[PDB]
Amino acid sequence: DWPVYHRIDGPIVMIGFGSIGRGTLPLIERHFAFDRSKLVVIDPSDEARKLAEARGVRFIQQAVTRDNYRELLVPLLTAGPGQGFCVNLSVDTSSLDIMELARENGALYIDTVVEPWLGFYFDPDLKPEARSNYALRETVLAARRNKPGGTTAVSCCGANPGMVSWFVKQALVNLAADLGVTGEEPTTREEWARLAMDLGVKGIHIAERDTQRASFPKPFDVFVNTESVEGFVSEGLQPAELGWGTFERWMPDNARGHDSGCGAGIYLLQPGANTRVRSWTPTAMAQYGFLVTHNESISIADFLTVRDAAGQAVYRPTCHYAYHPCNDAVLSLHEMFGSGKRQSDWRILDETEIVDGIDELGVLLYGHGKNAYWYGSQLSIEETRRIAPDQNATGLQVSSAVLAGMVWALENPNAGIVEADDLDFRRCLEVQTPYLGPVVGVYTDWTPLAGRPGLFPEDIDTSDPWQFRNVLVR
Amino acid sequence: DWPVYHRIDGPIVMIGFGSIGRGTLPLIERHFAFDRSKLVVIDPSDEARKLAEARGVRFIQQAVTRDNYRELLVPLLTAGPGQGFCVNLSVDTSSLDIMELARENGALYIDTVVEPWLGFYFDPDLKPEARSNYALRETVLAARRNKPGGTTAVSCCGANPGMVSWFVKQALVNLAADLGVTGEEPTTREEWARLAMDLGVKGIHIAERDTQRASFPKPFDVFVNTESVEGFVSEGLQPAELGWGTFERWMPDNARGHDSGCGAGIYLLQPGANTRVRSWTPTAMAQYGFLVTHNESISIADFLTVRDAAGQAVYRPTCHYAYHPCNDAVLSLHEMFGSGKRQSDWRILDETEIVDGIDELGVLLYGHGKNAYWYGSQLSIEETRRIAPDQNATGLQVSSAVLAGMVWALENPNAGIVEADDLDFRRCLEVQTPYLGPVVGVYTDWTPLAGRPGLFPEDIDTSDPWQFRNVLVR
Ligand SMILES: NC(=O)c1ccc[n+]([C@@H]2O[C@H](COP(=O)([O-])OP(=O)(O)OC[C@H]3O[C@@H](n4cnc5c(N)ncnc54)[C@H](O)[C@@H]3O)[C@@H](O)[C@H]2O)c1
Ligand SMILES: NC(=O)c1ccc[n+]([C@@H]2O[C@H](COP(=O)([O-])OP(=O)(O)OC[C@H]3O[C@@H](n4cnc5c(N)ncnc54)[C@H](O)[C@@H]3O)[C@@H](O)[C@H]2O)c1
Repeated sequence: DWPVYHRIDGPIVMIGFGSIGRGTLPLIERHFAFDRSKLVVIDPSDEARKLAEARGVRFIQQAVTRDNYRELLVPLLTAGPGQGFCVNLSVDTSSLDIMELARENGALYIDTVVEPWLGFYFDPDLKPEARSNYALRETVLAARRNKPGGTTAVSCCGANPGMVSWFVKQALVNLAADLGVTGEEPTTREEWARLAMDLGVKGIHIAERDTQRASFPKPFDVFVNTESVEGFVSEGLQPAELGWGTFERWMPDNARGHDSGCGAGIYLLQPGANTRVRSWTPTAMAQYGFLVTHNESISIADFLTVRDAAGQAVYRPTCHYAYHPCNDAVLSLHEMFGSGKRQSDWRILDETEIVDGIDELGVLLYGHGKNAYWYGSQLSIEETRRIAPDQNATGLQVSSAVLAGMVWALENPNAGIVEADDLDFRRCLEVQTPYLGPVVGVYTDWTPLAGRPGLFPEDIDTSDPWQFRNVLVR
Repeated sequence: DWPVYHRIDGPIVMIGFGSIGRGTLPLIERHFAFDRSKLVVIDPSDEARKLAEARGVRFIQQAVTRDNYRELLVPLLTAGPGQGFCVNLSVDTSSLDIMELARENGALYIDTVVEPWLGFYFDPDLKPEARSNYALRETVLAARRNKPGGTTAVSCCGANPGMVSWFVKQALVNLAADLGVTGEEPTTREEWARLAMDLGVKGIHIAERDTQRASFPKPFDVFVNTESVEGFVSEGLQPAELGWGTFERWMPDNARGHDSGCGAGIYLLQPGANTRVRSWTPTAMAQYGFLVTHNESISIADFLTVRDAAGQAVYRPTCHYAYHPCNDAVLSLHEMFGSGKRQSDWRILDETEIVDGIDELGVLLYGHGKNAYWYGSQLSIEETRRIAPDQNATGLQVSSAVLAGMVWALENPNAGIVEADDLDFRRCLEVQTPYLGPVVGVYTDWTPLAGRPGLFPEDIDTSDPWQFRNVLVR
């Protein structure tokens, strides 16, 4: 039977019941003990209501807004008897305002993204710098400094951001042994950054390849994806964004830094979902990825930053997304940007519609003695159906990572505001690994200069294959 | 009751039996009168032989090379009793050499491309400018100057290059009439160029959208297309090319002109199949197109050039391909360029495999008073199966254009070396129209500046939306 990790003796408030909420709720009932009536789901859509009613769970058909979130949520969070848990899996809501609301009411909190109130993503008056995830992330870092410690609030604990942070630590451990780097396993942020520096890790790709396919072809004028379309399109239209490593010798003309913050990121003045990079995964081998902005791009580079006594950074890795979505999403991207506007409709591929395919999601560490090393999951839809209901392979990697964040938080309920990089990676993977299918590490001799230059003059840097000048596609 | 247009009183030698050869052979048998034993096919492929054997057609399994084409084609084309016809529908053969050989022995000739001998396209010792279709077309133009007149030989008479030259003439006449400009239509090149100048036609997209899809999904590591894969990938890896209009005020930094020749073209130092442009078709609306180099991009711009007394160009339209192939081909291109290498296998979708779709292929005249006007064919696969065998919608548009060009050559056998721009377009479209499905003209108020600028800074020219500055994706 499945392990029941803890009893939750308080209200469980799930904000948003979309593709990820539908997959997470079954996992919460499976691995936690509690009275079913103590759970409550909040979502404005009629489709979510009918699903919630099919589960016999309390439902409030309401959109959480800046105007109503205090009056709406505080009664739900303080209903008792004990400590409540706010599980935020929504769009169009401010992760920071809800997070702060839960903390000051003594309720645990978890989400999978730093989401802003509706209007932010397309606000015409915001500068590209303020539209970046770097800026959104700095609002959570500022909150953590203004109110250190307290009730635990786990920020950005999905598959990516989230799971991949744990994969980076396990990958670093594996690389140390394989490169025969002597030493004791790191137990602090400073020790981890120092290990990556000592291993010669110049950068990291969040290298992903989704091969799931449906029984019907991509409909015309319909955006298709295996997870949130609204969320993917929104982040796809934000600036391309990456953690900027100290080994880089070149950035493009339309790249910009930040005047304040942790200083670990840059951004390009162009949408990320229409920005290609050269990357690599085990199933796909050499492929194009899209440089979509993610929280872990900034948080991983910042976490693995080494500073001198003066506070200046002397080592940090490059880190960014390299996303090859399912073929219907690639076509949807080609369609959307080719038209200049969102499609008239969208849909998320369901477990009942997907014929085959996997979601290969891992971290690719490069620049070290063995060139490149990819570590991550290869979960298949066949395995997904066999172990978890109401979700495809993309959704299970995410929902299982929310399960591990919830377990860690109940076991560490007074750790303050934390990101996935602050969680005990070994305990989190122990919870999640049953839902990840094969988890493997693989070396490769491939580099972004393979087969280059070709028959056209090209702006490459042959001294160092992994320079961003060689990765970025023009 | 199919019309039989002409008797062919000599040998019919068809070089190549791929997708286009298979679709063209039934049309030759259908529309021309000749003794069955006069037609012979030459193709080195084993798959081709078995097909031809099943049609009861003579087949010589041999590659036409530089070291054998004289001793092979001369006897075959001069077998008598009178004039033969060389139908060249192959890859890796020299169109020019075979064409000059046919003319030297009084045989008519037609092809759909200026193809070089094997080894030319990927030769590392060639500058990009030498690998341009502009350079190839100049060899044909020079051959015409060195031997004016003589036996007719039709260069590049397929769907595009070929049929789209006739669409431009019809579109120009339609635009005039829609403006209330009656009167005698042009009958010389000078008058045609003047008409385009007088109507304010700033440029022309060969605007195409293929919607044919297969009963199976895109297989991994396979390049899929509705026509020649080897032919498509070769031109896709050639530099991007376009006829360069006199109204253009900007070109990229990696754009180059030519020192010699007609002087109508530029090229970019990047592969066309990885270069995107903003265009439009009736069924697709606003879409991305690929800037694949094509012969008609130059010949149309050249044909519609107006010069002053000194010989300098005072008007010329911009002209280039804006190709949106089928979805599997879009995926194939993403896969080929993302990995940096041709796939291990390829296949051309057969009519038995295609489940639905059309080949929407026409010309988009822009810059005039009515903004933009699309004229062309919307042939569907369903109508294709009802009227012609052994081909899909893409192939039928090509084979029927070859049919049209053969009719014109047989009717005008002493015209010398000619391009599709030099043919009687009303007679050619009279022959081809039964195989083009809906042939319609559509006006649109769309421009490349639709919805721009976005949330990012952009280098655009708001005074003239159709400037290549705004069309080219950057
Ligand atoms: N880190 C990761 O790995 C990861 C992976 C997938 C999704 N996500 C994120 O998780 C979130 C949920 O993803 P999903 O696939 O379920 O998205 P989805 O679009 O399928 O679901 C969104 C749900 O939120 C609801 N909603 C919209 N506005 C709301 C409001 N104002 N208040 C309350 N609810 C509202 C909708 O009714 C819908 O049911 C997204 O924001 C996405 O960015 C993260
Ligand atoms: N203008 C147009 O509208 C248009 C459209 C499609 C294709 N084309 C052109 O038509 C040509 C044929 O197209 P397809 O779809 O039939 O291509 P295909 O790849 O389906 O067929 C090519 C054939 O040429 C044969 N071949 C290869 N080397 C040869 C040699 N040395 N001698 C004789 N035969 C040889 C192959 O065996 C093959 O059967 C291509 O060159 C392509 O560029 C033009």
